[PDB]
Amino acid sequence: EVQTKHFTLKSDVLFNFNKSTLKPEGQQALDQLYSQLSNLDPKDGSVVVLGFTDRIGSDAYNQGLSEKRAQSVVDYLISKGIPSDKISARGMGESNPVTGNTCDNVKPRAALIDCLAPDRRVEIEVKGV
Repeated sequence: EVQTKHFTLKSDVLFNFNKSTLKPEGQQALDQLYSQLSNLDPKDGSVVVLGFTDRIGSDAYNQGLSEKRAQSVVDYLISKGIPSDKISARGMGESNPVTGNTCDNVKPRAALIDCLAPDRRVEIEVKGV
């Protein structure tokens, strides 16, 4: 609109394996960004929280975790003062990976997790501000 902003957070800092409760350090990271994350036109400002994992979803073994995580972030952000009707969560899963083809030839489980780190992420889009 007048200004759209973008934020990216590491899932490995925000969440324990297979879980969607925000870790302390992840709470902190959301605090550190809430100032700028919440300056939106109270009329037509909007916030979208997008959960991602990597192409083997190493992040989790149960399903729905990327939606859950996105919603956990939403919930926290609402408990900081973003109104509900202004913010929504989406679970993108393996979609739109950042790493591209970079890790296709990485076979060992550990190294492949290291390599796919960039894909294990929560993105936040802010329209308005």
